[PDB]
Amino acid sequence: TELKGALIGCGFFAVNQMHAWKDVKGAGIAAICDRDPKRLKLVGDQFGIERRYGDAAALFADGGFDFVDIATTVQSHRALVEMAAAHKVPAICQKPFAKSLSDAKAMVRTCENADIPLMVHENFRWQTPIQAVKAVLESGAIGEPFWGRFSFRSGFDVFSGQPYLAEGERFIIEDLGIHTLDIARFILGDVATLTARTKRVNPKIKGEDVATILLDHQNGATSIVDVSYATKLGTEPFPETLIDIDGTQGTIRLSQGYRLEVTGPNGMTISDASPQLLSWASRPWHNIQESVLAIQQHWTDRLSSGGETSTSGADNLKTFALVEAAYESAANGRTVDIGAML
Amino acid sequence: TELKGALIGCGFFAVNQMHAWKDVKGAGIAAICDRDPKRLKLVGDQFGIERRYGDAAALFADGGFDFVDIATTVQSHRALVEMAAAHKVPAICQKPFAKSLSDAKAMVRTCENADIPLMVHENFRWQTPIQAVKAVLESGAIGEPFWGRFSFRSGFDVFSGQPYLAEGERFIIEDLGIHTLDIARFILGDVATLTARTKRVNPKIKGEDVATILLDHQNGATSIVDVSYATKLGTEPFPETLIDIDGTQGTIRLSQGYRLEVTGPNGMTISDASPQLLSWASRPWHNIQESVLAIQQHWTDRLSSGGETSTSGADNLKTFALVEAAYESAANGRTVDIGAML
Ligand SMILES: NC(=O)c1ccc[n+]([C@@H]2O[C@H](COP(=O)([O-])OP(=O)(O)OC[C@H]3O[C@@H](n4cnc5c(N)ncnc54)[C@H](O)[C@@H]3O)[C@@H](O)[C@H]2O)c1
Ligand SMILES: NC(=O)c1ccc[n+]([C@@H]2O[C@H](COP(=O)([O-])OP(=O)(O)OC[C@H]3O[C@@H](n4cnc5c(N)ncnc54)[C@H](O)[C@@H]3O)[C@@H](O)[C@H]2O)c1
Ligand SMILES: [Mg+2]
Ligand SMILES: [Mg+2]
Repeated sequence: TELKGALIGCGFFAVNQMHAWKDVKGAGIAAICDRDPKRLKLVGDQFGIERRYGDAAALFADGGFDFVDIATTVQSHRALVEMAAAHKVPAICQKPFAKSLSDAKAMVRTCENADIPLMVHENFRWQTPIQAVKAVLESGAIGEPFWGRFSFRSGFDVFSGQPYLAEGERFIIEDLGIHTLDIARFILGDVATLTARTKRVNPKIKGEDVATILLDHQNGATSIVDVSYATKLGTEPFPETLIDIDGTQGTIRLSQGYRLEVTGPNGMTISDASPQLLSWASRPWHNIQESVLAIQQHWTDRLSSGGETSTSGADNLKTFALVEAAYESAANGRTVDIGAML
Repeated sequence: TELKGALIGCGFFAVNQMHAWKDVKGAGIAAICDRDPKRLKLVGDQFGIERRYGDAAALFADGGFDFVDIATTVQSHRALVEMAAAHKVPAICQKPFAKSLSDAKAMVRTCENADIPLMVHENFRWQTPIQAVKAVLESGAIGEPFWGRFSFRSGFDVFSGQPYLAEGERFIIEDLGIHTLDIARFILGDVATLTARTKRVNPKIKGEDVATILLDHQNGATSIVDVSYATKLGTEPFPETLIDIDGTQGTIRLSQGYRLEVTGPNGMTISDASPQLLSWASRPWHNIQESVLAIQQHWTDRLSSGGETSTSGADNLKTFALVEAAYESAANGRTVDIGAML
């Protein structure tokens, strides 16, 4: 009784998704699809997949899978989610959700009308350390949260591993900040208003590589989301998100090296919140790679129980709005209203 | 020959100024003034000052001093500076400079018109660790700065040492934020626009005790100034201002315990930017206390040479505007133009 999945987009990151599908219990991959025959062969051979397609339409016409995992680039997300809805196939879609908030909304409305589950593969909130911060905060250990910082500052050459990122007129917020904004929603709740600034430092890219964002949360909390790929430190933190939360009765400080510090009324604890290094994982991306298992296992459990997933399409609109709002704000110079976009 | 100072306002912080005046070379205190005779007697007896005045008008009528050190609370600042200008006595004025930017400008104008120096006693930038950040950045070690964070988050009970701070409609930006803003100007230069948010967490004060401020610096740098007196940490950092600066070729990290990490094209340097401990100083105020001597020696040196001071009245208008702009931004939710205010 394993769920049979089809994966569409056998790119670099899909390799991680395929390994994790292997580990996931109650689901496995019965078919793959990619436009590039060399990627289709590499992944099909690596993972022992007999069913191989050069195009998604043909895959969907043949059928015989219970869900679809869409790990293509953003251009094809809307069409592939629409094809899944039309064939009543529950769907997972990689980030970014779509090219616009407008496209993402329509994709959500189509999967609601087809009565199928739609999950965005937004895995940063599923990292072990981020989950731990969530659990501490939910316990009431530090009372009500009023302030936060969510920070990802790196000097890591990500432009080798994928050199199209150096090409877009937009870069760090769409590629990385999207995750940091999602973490900030996950911890501190939905955002009412957003103000952002962006800067290009690296002479060799088109897009912005520094973004500083100020979030007014609906629950009254204020937070800072700062991201950078132009930050040159003496020990490289890639790809760790560092988090500070202040509450009425204490603080949470998740610092470099997965160190989790919690001060409350009953003193102060320090714990290790680092990931399990999986058999197929690789330092220092083992953080991100564990989260792939966590989120796919979450999808699979929720597909059996019939519950809404945590980064459902509907939920992810509220993250996606913050990406579009930040680009709008940085160009305008203006604070953007989030509720008026949704 | 030693310059003779008169100090006006023999309150809790003036005690530090009087110790420091002793240690200053080329200057000493020859008269004191306080409206409260208990304080006049306590400070007069502690420092062996024979000339003692119940009111500043009579002090200025007798004369016999080359400069005046105004350590009163804000209400009386403008009058006392005006009295100093009319009597052609060079003046030091405590922060906050005045009640409004408007009063502050009039104070600058009267001192200019009377051809007397006027310095705001703004001592945080004269702290050894802050000076060391400045020196590192000016040496070129990390390239052009593009981003900064200036942070003072504490749970220290400042309300005991001075109970009026609990009373006012405003608190943390006027009292402390003013310093953090000055440091941000000192390191990253003058500010073009400002956006600010405030909150009251502590249920036993009337004023705001949390503020988060986003600065667009004239030179294109972005910074966060974030201050809190409702942050409960495992180690109390009071009263350290923690600083992060990202540049095009490196980074500066001034972290708790006065540790200074600098990374550049060569590698990483770690230094100890701890303050000295003067003979009369007490932990944990010793850093602030050292900076009192530094700024008062700076005054004395500049008065003797003919030069202008670093935190002059003219200069401090650009710090003070940020305070006033922050309260305005926080009320309207609007970004505020600093250039327009000056
Ligand atoms: N933390 C994360 O979850 C994470 C990490 C990296 C990348 N991503 C995201 O995952 C997605 C894929 O990233 P990647 O780095 O693997 O890109 P990639 O270019 O390596 O992979 C995309 C693959 O999809 C194929 N493809 C494109 N359009 C297609 C279509 N219409 N039908 C079938 N196949 C198609 C391409 O041939 C390619 O092999 C992107 O949206 C990216 O933003 C997410
Ligand atoms: N880091 C710093 O530089 C620092 C630290 C603490 C306080 N301060 C500033 O120093 C100032 C004083 O703070 P404080 O805590 O010492 O206040 P305080 O209330 O302890 O002292 C003020 C004194 O001035 C007297 N006074 C008031 N008006 C007067 C007048 N017209 N003439 C003569 N005396 C008068 C009062 O009787 C009192 O003794 C404030 O403006 C505060 O912002 C600066
Ligand atoms: Mg499996
Ligand atoms: Mg002396």
